[PDB]
Amino acid sequence: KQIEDKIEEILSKIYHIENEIARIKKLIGAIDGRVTRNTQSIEKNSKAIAANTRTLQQHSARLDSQQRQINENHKEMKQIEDKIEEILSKIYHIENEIARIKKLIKLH
Amino acid sequence: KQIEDKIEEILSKIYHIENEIARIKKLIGAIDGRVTRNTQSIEKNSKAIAANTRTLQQHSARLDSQQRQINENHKEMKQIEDKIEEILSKIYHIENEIARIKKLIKLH
Amino acid sequence: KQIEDKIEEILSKIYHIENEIARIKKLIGAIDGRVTRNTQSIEKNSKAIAANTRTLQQHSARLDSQQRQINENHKEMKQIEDKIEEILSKIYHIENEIARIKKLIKLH
Ligand SMILES: [Cl-]
Ligand SMILES: [Cl-]
Ligand SMILES: [Cl-]
Ligand SMILES: [Cl-]
Repeated sequence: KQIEDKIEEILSKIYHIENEIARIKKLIGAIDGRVTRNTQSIEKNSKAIAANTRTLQQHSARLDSQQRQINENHKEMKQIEDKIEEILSKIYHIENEIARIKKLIKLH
Repeated sequence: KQIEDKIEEILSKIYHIENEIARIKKLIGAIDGRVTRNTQSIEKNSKAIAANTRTLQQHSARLDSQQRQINENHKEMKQIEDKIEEILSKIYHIENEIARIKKLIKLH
Repeated sequence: KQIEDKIEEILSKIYHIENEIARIKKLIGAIDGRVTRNTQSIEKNSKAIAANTRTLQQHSARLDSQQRQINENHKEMKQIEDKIEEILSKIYHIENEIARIKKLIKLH
């Protein structure tokens, strides 16, 4: 009698337990799949970041080259300018020579 | 009798349950370690992305500067060209003066 | 008697089991929250990487344009230089004409 009441109490507990276990298992299966998906996406990200770092490095290399190019062009300009000064000097000298020639002719 | 048969049925259930519980615990321990690893890798990624964003910002700053440099060089050129025009003008004027001088000498 | 001893053994097992189940449930709840947080951070990362890739693409476009600009400026310079040569030639020719004029005047 009293033993049968105890056994009833025990059978119900076990029922409720088995049910918990099933639901726990479902929950765990769900999380497993979520985690794998996350582990997959992280790999994707890392791939995309390594890709980008390389592009950054290439761009850096291109910025350097360009800066050097610009410097050389800035210099070439200065050489050109220095050359123009010399030309202007010659031209003023020539203007003067022409004037002086004109004066000799005018006197004679 | 019948009670002993019930108790047998109960003991087996419990056995099978305890086994489930152990295997569930293993599964959960595994996922925990996977998750920590993922949480670690994500931090790595974020660090690498913040690193890259900064490089991007620095490059942007360098592109601006370079563009400004190029503009100034494009301008300096235009100044140089305008100066050359003036030189060519003077040179044609001089050529003309020389010709006219030659004519005076030829007449006399 | 012996049955009551068995039932005692069974009741304790169930107690210990229920406790395991609770603690398992807590553990699982914890991991769930960790995973969601990770899934959230990964999305953040992906957003930040797509953002950066676009910036990289824009920078590439700007490096191309700048390189083309620099090339044109390097060319314009060469045109300018070729023009200067011609000017210097004219100037030497003029110097010579002036000298020869001077000689005619000196003779007469
Ligand atoms: Cl995760
Ligand atoms: Cl990530
Ligand atoms: Cl330039
Ligand atoms: Cl990135």
